[PDB]
Amino acid sequence: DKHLDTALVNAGRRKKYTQGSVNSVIQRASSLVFDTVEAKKHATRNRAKGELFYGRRGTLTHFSLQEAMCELEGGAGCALFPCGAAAVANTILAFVEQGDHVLMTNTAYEPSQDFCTKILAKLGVTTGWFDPLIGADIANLIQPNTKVVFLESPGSITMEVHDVPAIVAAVRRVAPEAIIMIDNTWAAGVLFKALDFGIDISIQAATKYLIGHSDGMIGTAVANARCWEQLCENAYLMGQMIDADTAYMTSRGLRTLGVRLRQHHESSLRVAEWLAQHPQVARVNHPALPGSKGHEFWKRDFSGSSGLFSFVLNKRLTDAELAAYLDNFSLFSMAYSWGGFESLILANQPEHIAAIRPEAEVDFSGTLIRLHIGLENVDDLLADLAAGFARIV
Amino acid sequence: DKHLDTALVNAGRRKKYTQGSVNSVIQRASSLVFDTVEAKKHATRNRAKGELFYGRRGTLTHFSLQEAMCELEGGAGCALFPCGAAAVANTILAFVEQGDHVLMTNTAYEPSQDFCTKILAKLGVTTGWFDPLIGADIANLIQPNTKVVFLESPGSITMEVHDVPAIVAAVRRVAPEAIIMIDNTWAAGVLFKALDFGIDISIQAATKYLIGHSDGMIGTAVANARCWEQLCENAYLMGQMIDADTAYMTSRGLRTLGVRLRQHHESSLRVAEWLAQHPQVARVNHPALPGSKGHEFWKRDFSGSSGLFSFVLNKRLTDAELAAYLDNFSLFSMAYSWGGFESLILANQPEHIAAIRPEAEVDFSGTLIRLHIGLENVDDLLADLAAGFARIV
Amino acid sequence: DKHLDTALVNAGRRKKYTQGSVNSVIQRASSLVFDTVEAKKHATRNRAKGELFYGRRGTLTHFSLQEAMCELEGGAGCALFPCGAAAVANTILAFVEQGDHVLMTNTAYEPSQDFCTKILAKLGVTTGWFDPLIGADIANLIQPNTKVVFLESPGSITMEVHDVPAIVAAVRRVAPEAIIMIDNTWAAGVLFKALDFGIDISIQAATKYLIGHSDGMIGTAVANARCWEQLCENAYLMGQMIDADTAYMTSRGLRTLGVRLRQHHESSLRVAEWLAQHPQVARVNHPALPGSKGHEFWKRDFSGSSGLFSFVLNKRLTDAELAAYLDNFSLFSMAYSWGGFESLILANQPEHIAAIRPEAEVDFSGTLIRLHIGLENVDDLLADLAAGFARIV
Amino acid sequence: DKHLDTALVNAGRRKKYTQGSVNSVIQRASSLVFDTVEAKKHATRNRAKGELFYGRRGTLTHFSLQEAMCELEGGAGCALFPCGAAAVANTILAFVEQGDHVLMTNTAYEPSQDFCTKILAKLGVTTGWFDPLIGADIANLIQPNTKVVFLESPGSITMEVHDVPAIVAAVRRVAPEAIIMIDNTWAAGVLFKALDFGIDISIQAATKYLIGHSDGMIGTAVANARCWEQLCENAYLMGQMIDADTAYMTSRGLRTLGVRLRQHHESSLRVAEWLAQHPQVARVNHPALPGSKGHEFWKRDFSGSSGLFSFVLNKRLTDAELAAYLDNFSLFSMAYSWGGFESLILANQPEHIAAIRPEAEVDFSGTLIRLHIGLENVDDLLADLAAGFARIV
Ligand SMILES: *Cc1c(COP(=O)(O)O)cnc(C)c1O
Ligand SMILES: *Cc1c(COP(=O)(O)O)cnc(C)c1O
Ligand SMILES: *Cc1c(COP(=O)(O)O)cnc(C)c1O
Ligand SMILES: *Cc1c(COP(=O)(O)O)cnc(C)c1O
Repeated sequence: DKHLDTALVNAGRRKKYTQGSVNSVIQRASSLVFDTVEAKKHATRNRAKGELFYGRRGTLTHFSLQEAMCELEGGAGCALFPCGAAAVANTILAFVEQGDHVLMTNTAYEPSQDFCTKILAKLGVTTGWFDPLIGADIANLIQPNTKVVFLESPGSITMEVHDVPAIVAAVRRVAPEAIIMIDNTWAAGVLFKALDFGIDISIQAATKYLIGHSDGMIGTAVANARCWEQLCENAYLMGQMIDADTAYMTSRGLRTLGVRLRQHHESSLRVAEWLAQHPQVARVNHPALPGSKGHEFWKRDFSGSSGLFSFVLNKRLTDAELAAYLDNFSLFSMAYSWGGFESLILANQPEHIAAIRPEAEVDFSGTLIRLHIGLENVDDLLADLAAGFARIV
Repeated sequence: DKHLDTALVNAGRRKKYTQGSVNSVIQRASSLVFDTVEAKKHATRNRAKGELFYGRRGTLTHFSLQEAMCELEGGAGCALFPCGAAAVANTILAFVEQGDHVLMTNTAYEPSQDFCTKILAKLGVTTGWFDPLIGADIANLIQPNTKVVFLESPGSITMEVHDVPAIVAAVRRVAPEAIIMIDNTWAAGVLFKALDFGIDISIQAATKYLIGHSDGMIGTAVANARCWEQLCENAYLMGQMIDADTAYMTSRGLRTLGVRLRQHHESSLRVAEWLAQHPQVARVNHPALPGSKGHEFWKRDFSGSSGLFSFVLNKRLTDAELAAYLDNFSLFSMAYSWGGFESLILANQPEHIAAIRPEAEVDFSGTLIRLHIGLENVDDLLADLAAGFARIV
Repeated sequence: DKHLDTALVNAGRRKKYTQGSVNSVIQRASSLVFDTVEAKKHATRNRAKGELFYGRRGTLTHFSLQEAMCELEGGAGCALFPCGAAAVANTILAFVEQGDHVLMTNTAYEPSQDFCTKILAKLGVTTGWFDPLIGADIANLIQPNTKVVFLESPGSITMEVHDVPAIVAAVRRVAPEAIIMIDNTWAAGVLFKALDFGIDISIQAATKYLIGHSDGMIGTAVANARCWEQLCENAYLMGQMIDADTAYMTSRGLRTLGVRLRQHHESSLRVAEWLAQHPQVARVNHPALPGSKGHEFWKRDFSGSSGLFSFVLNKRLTDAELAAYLDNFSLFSMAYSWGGFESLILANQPEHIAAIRPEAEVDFSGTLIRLHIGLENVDDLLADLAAGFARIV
Repeated sequence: DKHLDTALVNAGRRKKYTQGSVNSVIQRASSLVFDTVEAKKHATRNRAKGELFYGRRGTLTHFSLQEAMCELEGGAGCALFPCGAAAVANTILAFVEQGDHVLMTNTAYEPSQDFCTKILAKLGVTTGWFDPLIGADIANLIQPNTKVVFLESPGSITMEVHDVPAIVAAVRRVAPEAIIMIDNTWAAGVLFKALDFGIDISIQAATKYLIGHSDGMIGTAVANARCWEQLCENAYLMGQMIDADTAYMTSRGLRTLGVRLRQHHESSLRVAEWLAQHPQVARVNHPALPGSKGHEFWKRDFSGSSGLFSFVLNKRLTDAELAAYLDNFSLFSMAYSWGGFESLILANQPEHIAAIRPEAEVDFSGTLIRLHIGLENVDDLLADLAAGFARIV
């Protein structure tokens, strides 16, 4: 959108929430006071509709964020969660019952898989898997009991991009009433407009790019009108909420999301292009890089890139080589999470990736390195990476 | 304990968390940085044991609170949640599988009931009910599939106190492996030492007295050694956590919990004694008041009282009488939640209470008024209540 | 007042600030938005009168605290500062110019003295000193150019209590238009109602008991109608303000100030009475203890005590004894500040105190110990002190 | 510098402050605990050198920000203040005494001027004024008692850029030991490396671009080695500090300062170039625009631009036209401050500016419009300005 940046600056900022400041007020509250019985009745009737009722439903600060998220992702409502993993687990749980079946991409975030295999399984809900590029063939995996189809594009760690139009079309042909979900964290909800593709719910670890500074955790799930009420009421029955201050900080992160993502795109594509020419690199998994799995879909369906990608080295590094490589970076830091201002580096052994690719086998044998490209000078990052290569040459 | 106040002041405050200040540092984080591969391996091995690993597991701020809660309630570990309702729902969920049965007091908090009837039911887990005074007779309700027995003493709104020794003994005679849980919010975890009575897990809406100021929401669940790992790992698979700042504010609330509770006890018992003599009052439900349901158990099993209690008026007030009464209080405010510094008032119609007392019928027909007695001058509160009575005489 | 606890719970909490919650909202702002030119003009006219104008003047959060402090201390306005030392320095500075003279108690807080001797002096403002028990004889020290009379009752460290009625009556006889100020931190502004005694400005380190938890730092100055505009505008010209969050935490602290102070009073008076009987104690300096300097004025003029006081040992400790004593306490900690939930201990040799008693000597030769008595169980604190005495006997 | 973005991401982030997280911990404290007498002595000796001593000196959070600011601005120390106006007032005050003279640019921020004329003057410190383009001719205004030369480049509102090399060389010829200060807020301390030009102290309203989101208020002053101790100790005697949380939020703001400033530069230069072509615009005052006063010094001496500038309309608006223009913008808002993510607009008549140009007249007669260009899509901002022009044509 030629207006995305204006939208990011303004989303959620209504006078009833800001009360004269630029940002929403921070309203910290469990108790919300009813001046009269009539006010209490009105609040009770509208307790899920943005009238102050009880802190577990939200205060003005949450309502402001919810409105911002619905504007930006084009949904009827936005559920809030203590983190991304809580958003995934509780959004799925909100729509499954015993005897149901979940069809999930085998490139899904590992905690999302483990929720399915270790929590859903014991509650009489089964989970099947599909390859991220299955396209229309996903119709062959839809079972009569399949209630949820769970997408994640690009995939975790390995970055494969779905053909969402093909998947959604097939799904709607066989099971039109299915709930289609996507973990849209990589796109920060704004580089891939999931609800415009017929997906029902767009889930985010707002922890990542929305917070944008590695110092807050929160999950969001923006649902279309069809699914909102079931998502909202079942998530609430599980007590799912976020504190008002983190909600404020997520709204605040939105304001710089455009300038941040443009830099992450520029810098990470430059690094990926360099890696793709490098003699010590076997493969580069960057959706914006020509040749990456699902790249043509990224070009067609996304409006940009973020800064997280991965590449495969020429060999499965030993523990000793991993230390010489990873321990001595000057700018990249080893840590989980991503989407912040700093660059991060992590290693995944191929066998370990195989272990979180259910009913599939990986097609590489070198150590996989996942990079988050932050806001540092890109030439300094390249020098850091080159020093890393020299330590394992 | 003659040392409870010293314990409250000091619990959780170790140098590794406070780093020279009186209170723990606030460490806001998703990304936790591993300086070396060996540090990452050590953190991974100990990722549930208080080594910094990932923000979803906690930072130093969470670890400090967890240690404080385990010291005060005598547990092996403490799981953290976005609110009390999340603690209840996810602690139960952590121990049930399809085909299991939950036995819950029919005086349980309404959201706890609704979690059971609207979430568990659809996942192949059934829920039966028991009267809060069932004592040893609870053995007759234990089914072969009963995995969880859920206590709440005193009960929500109506304040009936369990005979926990009798309940636990019966349960251990019939189903020793059962998971016995209690919602110990009213006692703030410290006026009733649940794990000392053979209960497995003590759950709190820390939102209430631990936060103590009506401006933060958080749930806790402190488990014995038998149950800790299952609670911890399954809650984590559901993404359950609290933000670091609210964890800091819960630790901070602990420091004044003793002085606060002593005032709430004194003031509320005085109000209850006055109400018990009042011609417009049919019943007073205060566990510390002679004559209240389960009072003798409160005297035997609790080390004090908090400030929440209820009473029954002589009549079922109409909507109009409810407004004349509730709208014109000067000091009491109408709001949900409790456990703060201010006094609160809410009305519950008898028919409404009947509706949240499954497989039971209430034994009163007047409107029930629930009072939270805060830190105001008690004589001013009495004058406010007297003015209320005059408006409906 | 028989309503002070009700006032503490309710002060500053108007709907325009709370907007539905129990506590005021936290409005973080520099920019405050004017919808129209007319709105901008109105805000400009009322920029010192609680209309949103610019964050340096305050937001809703500051206005709420300002109203609370004016209600509790009975003033026309309350200026806010980054800490207590800033409140003292800038409140004095607001009322002086080259050629003026300040008359200050020689028991004033050491940073207050240093502000006078190291900042004011080179700006052409002289400072004279008086003994805290001077009473009516202060009239003899008033010079033609005396502009400010600065009180601190009880005094720092040595705890001498002024005869404020005698001092004020004498000042008003000679210099009726003098600006009489007090550092009222020990009373937390509520145990001694300074403005009711004819003092013009009551200054506090809200850092201490108002915050109550040893984390936030903030200064306040509550002025009568005669002095408010000059205080407000001149402090504003020095850019003095506090952040919105600390202002929120100060308002929040007020709510438990009554229950906290009653415990600090009860426990510190007990400790003082015990020390007074102890053979290793030469003197106890506690305003509430009979025999302490100015005790009779404390009993007449205050409505209670806080928890800070000092005592003099029966000997001068050697450096080895100071370490053996101080290094090995179990519950008392060595730190500056006070007014929190935990107990603190510091030591000073007589000549250290003499060096901060301008134009005076000290009347003791033993080591002085300053104690802050927190919220721990008092018998535990007594055992800690007894163990310390045994280490130096 | 080709490393400025890497420096912004990493400045101040040492392990002793971050303790495992990406950002520094937030250590809220007044009291800082000494485990032993020897530890207390060590902290005392190093109380201005980054050892924990007392919260008025700072905690780990402040130390981290101080180190970041010294690295980025190339100074020996950084003093912290509650807002920019406090930093200006207290940094000047730290270096003057009765009989001294201050020489200030007549384009200085109005509160800075008012501090000089309304506070300093009655303390025996005189202030003289100079035109911002005076250059080497400032030598003729240096008096025997001139102690401080105060620069502000670009100037407030009218944006004139000094020739700092010429000014500094002239001052050093006549008064080599003068204290040369600059309010470097517009450059955010990084677009103009003041200390590299021989300026002694670089002051900022960190409120503006460092915070970057219009919420926090904070002042900073970075001094060279010659001036640091006097600045530090005299600001400390006035109690000047910032709260730990705002210090954290300032460090956090640094991380996105590069990506934000590049957008503000690009967008504001585009708007300025467009306004310069517009028939309703008489003049554009933007340091980066050719023809603007001192533009050539901006191009030589700065490494970029921020987003604040002004322009002069082709006529003097009537009051009716001012309302029609200002009241009806869709994206630009009327508010004070700047440096955030959103665009702002204010107006001043020529005589308003003349009244804050001491000893000078203004050289324009049209209404002056000050714009802050935020992060919105620039074509949307242009359309908003075009619609405004149509309302007054
Ligand atoms: C990081 C991650 C999550 C987890 O969110 P948390 O806030 O860390 O619980 C979920 N989905 C994806 C794609 C992620 O990368
Ligand atoms: C208030 C309440 C809860 C709910 O906790 P929230 O933090 O409000 O979700 C749970 N149990 C009891 C007994 C309660 O009163
Ligand atoms: C604490 C103290 C101060 C200074 O307050 P800070 O907030 O630490 O700057 C002022 N007066 C008294 C009496 C104090 O004890
Ligand atoms: C904003 C402003 C200041 C004052 O800063 P505050 O934080 O608002 O007190 C100082 N100098 C300049 C140039 C300013 O624009």
